Amino acid sequence: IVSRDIARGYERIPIPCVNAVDSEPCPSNYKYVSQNCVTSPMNIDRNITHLQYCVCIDDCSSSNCMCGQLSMRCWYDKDGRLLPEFNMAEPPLIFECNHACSCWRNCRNRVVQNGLRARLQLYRTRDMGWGVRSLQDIPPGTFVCEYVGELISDSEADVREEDSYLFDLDNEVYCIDARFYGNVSRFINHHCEPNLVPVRVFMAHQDLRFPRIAFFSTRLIEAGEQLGFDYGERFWDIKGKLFSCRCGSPKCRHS
Amino acid sequence: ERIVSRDIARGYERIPIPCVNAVDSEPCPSNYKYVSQNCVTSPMNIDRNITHLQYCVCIDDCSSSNCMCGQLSMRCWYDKDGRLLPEFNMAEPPLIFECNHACSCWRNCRNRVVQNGLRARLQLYRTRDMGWGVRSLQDIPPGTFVCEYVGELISDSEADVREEDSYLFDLDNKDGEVYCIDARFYGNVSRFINHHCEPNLVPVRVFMAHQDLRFPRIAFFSTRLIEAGEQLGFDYGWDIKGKLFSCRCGSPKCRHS
Ligand SMILES: Nc1ncnc2c1ncn2[C@@H]1O[C@H](CSCC[C@H](N)C(=O)O)[C@@H](O)[C@H]1O
Ligand SMILES: Nc1ncnc2c1ncn2[C@@H]1O[C@H](CSCC[C@H](N)C(=O)O)[C@@H](O)[C@H]1O
Ligand SMILES: [Zn+2]
Ligand SMILES: [Zn+2]
Ligand SMILES: [Zn+2]
Ligand SMILES: [Zn+2]
Ligand SMILES: [Zn+2]
Ligand SMILES: [Zn+2]
Ligand SMILES: [Zn+2]
Ligand SMILES: [Zn+2]
Repeated sequence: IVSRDIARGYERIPIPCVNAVDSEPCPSNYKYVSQNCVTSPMNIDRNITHLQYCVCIDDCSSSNCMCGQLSMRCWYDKDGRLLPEFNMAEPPLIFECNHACSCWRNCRNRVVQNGLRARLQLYRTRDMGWGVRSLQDIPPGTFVCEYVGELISDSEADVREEDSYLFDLDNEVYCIDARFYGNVSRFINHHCEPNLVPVRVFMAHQDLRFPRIAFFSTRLIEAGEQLGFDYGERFWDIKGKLFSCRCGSPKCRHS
Repeated sequence: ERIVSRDIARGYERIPIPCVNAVDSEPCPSNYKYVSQNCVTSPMNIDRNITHLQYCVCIDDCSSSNCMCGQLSMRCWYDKDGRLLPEFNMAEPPLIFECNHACSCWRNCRNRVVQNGLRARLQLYRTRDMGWGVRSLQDIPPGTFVCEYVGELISDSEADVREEDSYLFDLDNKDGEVYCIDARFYGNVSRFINHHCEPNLVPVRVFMAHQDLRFPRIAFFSTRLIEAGEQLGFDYGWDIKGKLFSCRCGSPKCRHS
């Protein structure tokens, strides 16, 4: 146990680092931030009046939920999991309820905002360096963790030498560079049959340039499984020239 | 006794704050929006550049005097239970710099208190002769963080044109430019705290996740033991409003009676 909790206790649960392959110490070239941060001034519309909100007097589980309507439909169930209706292959924007809404803090449409609740562990992989794995069975359609880091412009992103920790938001483009600041997500490797899917979300602000990226389970993840998502194409078109996917799956497109 | 609301905070706080009425027939106040955190309507440019943060490199629980954060606040004024030391100057309180996400230390170090939230058992209640008030339901040790004064961030320009100024609080006194918190349209339990000439609460300026020195946050600490059932109060600032409203705190030394 090279680290008992890489998050210095900021998260709800501890995320320990372990190594039983090589003799590398707990990674420490970065700053663990549990929430997104900015260096450059990024003007985000935190005008409260500009918030779309709902006036529900239920637990926002009726279809009168404005917040639910904005997201086409409240996609959450009673256990805070996605409905089987949820389009995994082309996910919609989700608008969770916010401090502007009339409803209570425990209504159905508050999930990603509550934080990560899963048991994760940073561990050393045989062939990919560091990786993240669950220590517990994860039901399908469960919110695992948020992709968090630094907010940068496409301008800023192109001049960045190290681009291995980036994530394109909307296509003007903004980015998250998890290189210098990030959370557990920065250590998640790629996979061609992924058990994780990114979903764009809005909570306390609805500035549509700056969605937050939540990973949901695409299937059951068994305790001990390593997480993975599809990095996309720009990665494996250039970086694929140098590296190569070693997901170890029958349908590896970038082997 | 009518429990007119089981929790005025819709569960945003760590504990529920219920409203009760056992004097007149007024329903739970509702011309405002309970926000647990400070908000802005107008764009207020606050420096949330992470690199602009002063931070510490403690590897302890920030209880050594090497604590940069502690140094900035002259001294970590907190004890192990998160209460102020008896050394704390009640009559002239310093700026406090709590530890932030930039620091090297853990989230449970000594110098994180106001940031953790309100933990005490409070209750919005109807007073006989002051309208609404806030009351503790439990003994409060002296030097305990009670609640934060929270609302809308507005300029002195904006504040002067505001008709209703009963819910204001001056932050950055002079320094060329002054900002305010107007708890009128958005606020928390603090907006209901009445004045008192022998106050059991004191405001203390604090910095946590940002150190933009125009925009301190205002934390109330207990100046003494508050017994379960006592109403809270602080000294407002009467300067003008006192030109007809006469204080009914009901203390022997009421200066605005
Ligand atoms: N499925 C995969 N197969 C091979 N290399 C991968 C991979 N997913 C990520 N990587 C490598 O991971 C690098 C950094 S991103 C992930 C962090 C890295 N695993 C670490 O040890 O900290 C990339 O440069 C990429 O080459
Ligand atoms: N010591 C005091 N005696 C009487 N009224 C007071 C008081 N301190 C504050 N108030 C009243 O509190 C008003 C608004 S601020 C606090 C809210 C107030 N308790 C309410 O009835 O909602 C002031 O305008 C003033 O009239
Ligand atoms: Zn809701
Ligand atoms: Zn709703
Ligand atoms: Zn809502
Ligand atoms: Zn592959
Ligand atoms: Zn600290
Ligand atoms: Zn320190
Ligand atoms: Zn510190
Ligand atoms: Zn008085």
